[PDB]
Amino acid sequence: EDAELLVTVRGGRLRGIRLKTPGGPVSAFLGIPFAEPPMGPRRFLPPEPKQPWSGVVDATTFQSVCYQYVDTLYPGFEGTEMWNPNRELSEDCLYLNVWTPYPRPTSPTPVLVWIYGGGFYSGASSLDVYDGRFLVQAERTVLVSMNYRVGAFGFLALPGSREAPGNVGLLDQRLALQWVQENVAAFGGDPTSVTLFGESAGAASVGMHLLSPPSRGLFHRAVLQSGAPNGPWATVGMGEARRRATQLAHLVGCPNDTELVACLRTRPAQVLVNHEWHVLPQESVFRFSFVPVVDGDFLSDTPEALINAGDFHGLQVLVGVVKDEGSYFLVYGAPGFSKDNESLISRAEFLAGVRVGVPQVSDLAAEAVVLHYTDWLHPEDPARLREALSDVVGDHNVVCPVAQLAGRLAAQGARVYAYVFEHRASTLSWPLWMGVPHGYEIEFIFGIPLDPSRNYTAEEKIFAQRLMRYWANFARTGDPNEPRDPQWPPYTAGAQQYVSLDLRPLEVRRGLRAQACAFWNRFLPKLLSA
Amino acid sequence: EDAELLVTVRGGRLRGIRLKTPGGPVSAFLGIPFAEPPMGPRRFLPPEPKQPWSGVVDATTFQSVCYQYVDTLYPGFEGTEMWNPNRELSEDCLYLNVWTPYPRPTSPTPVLVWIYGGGFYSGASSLDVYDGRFLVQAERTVLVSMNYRVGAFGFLALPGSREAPGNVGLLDQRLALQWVQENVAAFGGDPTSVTLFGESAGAASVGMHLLSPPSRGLFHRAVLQSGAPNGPWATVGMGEARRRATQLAHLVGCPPTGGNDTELVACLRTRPAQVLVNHEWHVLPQESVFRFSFVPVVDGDFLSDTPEALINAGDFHGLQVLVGVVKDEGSYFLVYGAPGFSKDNESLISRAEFLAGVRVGVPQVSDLAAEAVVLHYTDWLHPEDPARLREALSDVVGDHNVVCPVAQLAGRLAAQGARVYAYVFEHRASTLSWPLWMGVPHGYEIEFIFGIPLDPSRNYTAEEKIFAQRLMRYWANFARTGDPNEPPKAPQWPPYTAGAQQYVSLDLRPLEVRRGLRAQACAFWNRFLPKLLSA
Ligand SMILES: *[C@@H]1O[C@H](CO[C@@H]2O[C@@H](C)[C@@H](O)[C@@H](O)[C@@H]2O)[C@@H](O[C@@H]2O[C@H](CO)[C@@H](O)[C@H](O)[C@H]2NC(C)=O)[C@H](O)[C@H]1NC(C)=O
Ligand SMILES: *[C@@H]1O[C@H](CO[C@@H]2O[C@@H](C)[C@@H](O)[C@@H](O)[C@@H]2O)[C@@H](O[C@@H]2O[C@H](CO)[C@@H](O)[C@H](O)[C@H]2NC(C)=O)[C@H](O)[C@H]1NC(C)=O
Ligand SMILES: C/C=C1\[C@H]2C=C(C)C[C@]1(N)c1ccc(=O)[nH]c1C2
Ligand SMILES: C/C=C1\[C@H]2C=C(C)C[C@]1(N)c1ccc(=O)[nH]c1C2
Ligand SMILES: *[C@@H]1O[C@H](CO)[C@@H](O)[C@H](O)[C@H]1NC(C)=O
Repeated sequence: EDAELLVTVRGGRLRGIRLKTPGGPVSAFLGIPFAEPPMGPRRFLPPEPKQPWSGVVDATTFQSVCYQYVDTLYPGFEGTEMWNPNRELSEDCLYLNVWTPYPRPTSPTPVLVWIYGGGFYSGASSLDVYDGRFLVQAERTVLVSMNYRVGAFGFLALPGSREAPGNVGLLDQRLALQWVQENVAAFGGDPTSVTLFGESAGAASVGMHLLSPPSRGLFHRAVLQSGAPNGPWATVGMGEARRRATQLAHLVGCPNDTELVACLRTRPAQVLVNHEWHVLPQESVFRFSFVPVVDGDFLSDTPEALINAGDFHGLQVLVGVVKDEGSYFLVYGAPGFSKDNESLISRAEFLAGVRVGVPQVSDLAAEAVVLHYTDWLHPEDPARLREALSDVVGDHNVVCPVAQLAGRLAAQGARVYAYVFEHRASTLSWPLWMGVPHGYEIEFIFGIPLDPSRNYTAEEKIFAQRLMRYWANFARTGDPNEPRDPQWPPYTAGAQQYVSLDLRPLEVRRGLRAQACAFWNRFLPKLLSA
Repeated sequence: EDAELLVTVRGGRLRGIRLKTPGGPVSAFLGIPFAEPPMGPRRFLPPEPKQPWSGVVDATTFQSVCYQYVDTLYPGFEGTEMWNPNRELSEDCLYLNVWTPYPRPTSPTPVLVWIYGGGFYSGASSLDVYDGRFLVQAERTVLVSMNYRVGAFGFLALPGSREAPGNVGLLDQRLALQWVQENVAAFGGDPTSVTLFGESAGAASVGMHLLSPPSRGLFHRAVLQSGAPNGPWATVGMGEARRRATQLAHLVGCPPTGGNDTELVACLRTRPAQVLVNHEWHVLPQESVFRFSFVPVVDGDFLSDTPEALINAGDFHGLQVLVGVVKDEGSYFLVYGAPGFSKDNESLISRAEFLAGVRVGVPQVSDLAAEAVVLHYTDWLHPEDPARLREALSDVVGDHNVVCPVAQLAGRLAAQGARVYAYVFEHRASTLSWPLWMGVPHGYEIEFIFGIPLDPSRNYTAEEKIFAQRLMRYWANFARTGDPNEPPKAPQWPPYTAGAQQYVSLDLRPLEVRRGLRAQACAFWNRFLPKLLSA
């Protein structure tokens, strides 16, 4: 019996598994329960702490994936399938995973906590691209990742009601962070050095923990990759959440909040999932049905409001974006777009595309978008129209909300580092026109290129090692920089400096799409208020 | 008596004068009466045709400048005083000038008609920079220029009333054009080949003659230099013209506000000219630059609808137009009110001065509209750089008032039947007295078009004399053929169209073809901003 793979936590005893990497072994504890199964009467409710167990919990394999929609846009295509559930779906899904060096650290080790981010409707800690073994081995941190409820199960809200208060998937995350505070020391982790990192909806999640005081005491540093809590997709108003929840009930044969939720509770999980997309108010891309709601509780105000009012002295943040944030989303509803052609669209498609990529705004607001994103010397060139609509969706949804967050945080006391990730993976299965799409820096951060059975280049492995070092440096010291030899400067509202991350050495540049983001962040809100 | 200097027009006999020019003699008939003097009871009224006369009228020197405000911003400074009256002020000013080759052409010769344009408030055909002798000598055309009423005397309007119907200054221009039709043949001119050209308010005037059917039959081609009838300064609505007229009257004691229109106008008619002028600038709704108190009014008469509407509804087949701007349309205007600006320093302004200047340069729009201007003209990587801010405010004023109105006109005309040629004038005269930061300001292509550098008493470089000859050739070629191109191996000037949007750079180097008249900027002013003002 291997003693390194036996751990006792507050709830009881666990048995882990030894994992191999090209650099040596790692200890892994997978499928550790942190909450009571949120089933039956517990669907839509805040998570309850896992009651203590007797015996030894088998923690050698990933647990079930939280019930969610399965992407069938391109059946059998790696580009979409790598994000789909790779374990059975279940509402009994509140488990987390701990990876630690082998043998276990005998002294307090810095902790990284990963939050996955498929638009709050999808994701799992078990996805191959989130394999913690390489980061933990190379950088000697403790890595934790958790499953949290998504879609209706995590975010359906009838605001004010006790039966479906909203944001429960976020509370799942907070519970797991509490679990980390109380139990990570048993693995060698240092609960006084916990860095949150997340991508997309996971990045929005991290930002939300920053702005919610009960969570703020559970970690120390934050990394937000291609996502921000002030994103136009990341929250929904009380009224619109109530309407979406109400339409879901109607669509599945249910009728008073109590009676409505009770009837929803009798429905099979899959039935809810089958009608998830139908509650959106219009055809769109980069919009999701069930997301965090501003209700006065978890978020006492809108993320924008909470951001502007915040004192962020003592906070270090790492934020950044990929080179082509918008491209991926275009194939899910923008007219003329497909991974299977050049997607060289026409002006008319571009214009219809703008209403899809910027849904629910006035005709005037749309016209303003078209003004800023048209090259009036080349108003009808298909290649430029393709690039421009990608820019619209990417700026509006990701780049500009991240830039706004970064600027406010920097100006209000936080030390901020910003990056643009510009490397297109040699193994990327998406077409060349998509460039470096959303989500495709993650495999480098997790050091997936070090996996021998995969086809990455020697250069790419070295690059992955650089990135793991930046991320782990940040977790350890709040500063990604290595000892001097080209330096990564902090981002500030004025100088707006960030670095490019690719195969070349760090290059320092200015402005996260400053011209475009002035529009989304300064002008467009004024317009919409009148 | 010299037979070349004697001419009989419908109204009676004329005696002219023989002018020396560096390249030979020209006949000039200066100060020909074309209307009865708009004096006393005729103030604010449409012009009456000049009654025939017995004997010989001496047309041998320029007549009076129409009563107007005199620029006192920089007393003594050549850059401003070159535009100031160089004859006595008088309401007796309805005189035109004709220059013809010596000896008088044997066969009918194409005619250029010049219209000056100091914002509808100033200007005169007598200005040194409008001397027609050099054009006529170089290119053997006939040149005509006229004085027309400016300021209140030309454009004060109480819409609806017979006593001050508005647009009488434009009626002055039209009467002169009618005169050209009836009389220019007597000077050897061809009434079937008349090309109008004007700069600033003159350009806008030319545009209005294009959009007003009774004027449209009096000419065949048009040249609009740094102005357009659709500019935000060039017309005013009926209600705003009434408000301005009424406040002027009120400021000078009429009546002893509003009331009977006939009575209010009768009271205004008893006021000395200079009294009206002293209060001209006071009727503007806010502090501004590039805004003028009394301008053409959309009356439903001379202009049946807004120039924008008329341009859009127009069929312009069989029309040739030459349009253009200088390199720095906005700079001249900034020293007349934009905080931080002066000809006497670098005008390196602060961000706060920039924001304030935006409201001066784009007066009377919503805060939201102003915010939109700030958005498009701020460089968000250098939002506070003084030099960039100075240039940005210049571009705001130039784009909003000149470049974008001209581009909109040019695009609509081309798409609706007209052959259009477009230019940007990029030479800064060696003799320019304005500071270097102003670049090539509004109005500074004129001296080259008229061939002023050929004047021996002036100190232009030899290159500039070559340049002037080139421009005079383009202008006259256009007058003659409707096409500025030489009727060889010289680079060609292509038509401007809505799609390719091609134009030429006019400077000391040969023609260079380019695309887009500030296209990104002008999409904001011409396509977006109006949608914002509605909603
Ligand atoms: C590129 O493809 C899009 C998407 O269409 C799908 O993918 C293609 C590879 C092919 O399998 C199509 O038949 C698929 O429907 C094309 O946009 C569609 O065009 C069809 C007509 O062929 C039209 O009925 C649909 O409405 C369009 N779908 C969308 C997403 O708008 C597009 O024409 C292709 N562009 C090219 C040819 O460059
Ligand atoms: C540049 O000049 C402007 C205009 O001021 C005038 O011109 C100067 C050359 C100098 O001769 C001044 O005395 C003139 O009054 C300056 O702006 C003015 O600043 C003063 C107070 O300092 C103020 O009373 C005026 O209202 C201002 N005028 C305007 C139109 O803003 C400006 O400060 C000068 N820039 C410099 C020196 O950097
Ligand atoms: C590019 C693929 C993506 C990214 C964003 C979203 C919103 C959905 C997605 N399929 C997905 C699904 C699950 C997940 O964990 N991350 C992501 C990231
Ligand atoms: C650059 C100087 C100008 C230009 C525009 C205006 C409006 C006034 C001005 N002083 C002026 C005055 C009289 C005139 O005939 N033209 C002009 C052109
Ligand atoms: C205005 O006053 C005059 C002066 O007597 C008068 O003749 C005229 O009819 C009046 N017009 C109107 C419309 O009141």
